[PDB]
Amino acid sequence: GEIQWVKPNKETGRLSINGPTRTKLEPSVFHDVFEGNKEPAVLHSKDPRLEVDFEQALFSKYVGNTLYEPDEYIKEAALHYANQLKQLEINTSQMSMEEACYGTENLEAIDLHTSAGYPYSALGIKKRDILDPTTRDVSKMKFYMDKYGLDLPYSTYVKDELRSIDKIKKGKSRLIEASSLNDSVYLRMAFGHLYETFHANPGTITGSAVGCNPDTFWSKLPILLPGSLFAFDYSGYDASLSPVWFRALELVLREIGYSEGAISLIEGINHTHHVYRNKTYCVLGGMPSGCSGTSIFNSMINNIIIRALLIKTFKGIDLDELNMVAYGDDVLASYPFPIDCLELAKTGKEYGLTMTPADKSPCFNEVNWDNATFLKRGFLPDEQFPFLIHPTMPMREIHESIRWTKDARNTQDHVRSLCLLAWHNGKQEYEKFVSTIRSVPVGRALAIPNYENLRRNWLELF
Ligand SMILES: Nc1nc2c(ncn2[C@@H]2O[C@H](COP(=O)(O)OP(=O)(O)OP(=O)(O)O)[C@@H](O)[C@H]2O)c(=O)[nH]1
Ligand code: NI
Repeated sequence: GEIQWVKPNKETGRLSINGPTRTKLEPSVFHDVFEGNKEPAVLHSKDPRLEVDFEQALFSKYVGNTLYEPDEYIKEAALHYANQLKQLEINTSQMSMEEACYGTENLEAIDLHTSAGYPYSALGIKKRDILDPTTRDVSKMKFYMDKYGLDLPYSTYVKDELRSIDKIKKGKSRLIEASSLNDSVYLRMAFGHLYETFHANPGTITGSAVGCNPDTFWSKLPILLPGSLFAFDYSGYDASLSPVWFRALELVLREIGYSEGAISLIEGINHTHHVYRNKTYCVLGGMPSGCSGTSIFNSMINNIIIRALLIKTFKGIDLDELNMVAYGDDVLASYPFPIDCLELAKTGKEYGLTMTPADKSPCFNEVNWDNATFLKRGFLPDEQFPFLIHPTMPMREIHESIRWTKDARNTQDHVRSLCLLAWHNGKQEYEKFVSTIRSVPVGRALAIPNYENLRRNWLELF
C-alpha cells in the first residue's frame, strides 16, 4: 500500500474527530507484583517518550506498491484456491439487510460497542441510535444509508494498547481504520453468506481459522496439517499488500460465482480514503486495519499469497499437497516434505512482502509442534490425553497484561480472563501464577478458578 496524497479537511470538507487522546491504561494493583516492560502505546505527537516524528512513524507502514496486475503465478494461485472453495457451495446471493445488521447462527450481529465510523462518530451518532436487537428494525439503517451514501472514508485513530519500549521510542503505534457503518452493512449484505460458511468451517478447505475456538480447534490442527510445518511472521502485512492482491481476490470471487456488483466492492477496500485527526488522505493498496470486517479477506488473500510464492519459488511443486490455515497475516501450513522458508521469504520480497521465519535467526528447525505458534499460542499435548492439544498463551504475555488495566473496577473479571488463558500451560505454571496473584492481599480476596475444574470443563468440549 502507498499513500497518494494528504490534504487538510478544510480542503476536502471531511468532518474531523476531536482530542484528547490520553491512554485509558493505568498500572493495576499487580503492576509491581508481576514483571514486564511494555507500556501504553504513543497516542499523540507530543508524547515525551517519542524519539522520532510520530505522524511519519505511523504512516511508514505503507512501504509502497510493487505490482498492480496479477502475473501468471498469482493467476494460477488464485485459480487453485478458487477451485478448492467450490466444494463449499458458497451462497453468492445478497444477504438481507436484517441479517447483515443483526446476525444469523453463523454470523454475529454488527457489534453495537464499536464506533459507527464516518460521519457518525464525528456527528455523535452511535450504532445504538440506529440499530435495536430487540426490534431487528432496518428502516432506520436504510434511512442513514440513503442519507450518507456508500463508499465513505475510513475514520482512523490510534489503538490504545500496550507496546514494547522500542515501539514507543520509535513511534510505532497501530491504527484502527473503521469503515463507515454504511459500507459494513453493504459489504456484509454482499458477502454475508461467504462469511457464514467461513465461520462454520474453520480448517483447510476454507484455508481459514477466522472465528475458531482455540480450546477445541487446536486438537484438529495436527490432523489437518500432516507432514512438515512451515510458518512466517510478516512485518506489516496489511499495509504491505499492493493492489495486485486485491485483483487476485477479485479473480477468486469471480471464479466462485460472484456478480460484478458484489466484486466491485473490493476496489473500495483497495482504494480508500482515511480521515486522521484533521487531514484526509488517499491510500492505494493495503488492507484497512483493526477489524474484523476484514479478517476473511485478509485470510483469503493469504491463501493466494502462499500458493503464489510456492509455485514461483519451486518448480513442480504440487499445490494439491498444500495444507494451510490463515487468520489475517497469521499462517500455519504443512507440506509432505520440508520447504526452504528463506527462499520463500526472498520471493516474498519481490512482491513487497516482508517475511521472517518465526524463531531466532534466520530459518527453520523444521518448525514442528513443540515450537509452532499460531494466534500467539503454542501447542501442548495433554499429559493424560495426548490427542487433546492445549493452546498455550505464553505466561510472558499474561504477565504483561495483568500489570495494567483500563478500568480499576474490573480486577475480578480481568484476573479470571487471564486464568482462563493461563491454566493451559500446565498445573505447575498455573499454580505459580495463582500463588503470585495471592502474594498480595487484594489477590487473596479474588475468586480464582480451580485448575482441575477448569480442565474438566475443557474435557467436556470433546
Ligand atoms: N494497524 C493495525 N494492525 C492490526 C490490528 N490488529 C491486528 N493487526 C495486525 O498487526 C500488524 C501490525 O503489527 P505490529 O505489532 O505493529 O508489527 P508486525 O506487523 O507484527 O511486524 P514487526 O514490526 O516485525 O513486529 C498488521 O499488519 C495487522 O495484520 C489493528 O487493530 N490495527
Ligand atoms: Ni483516492
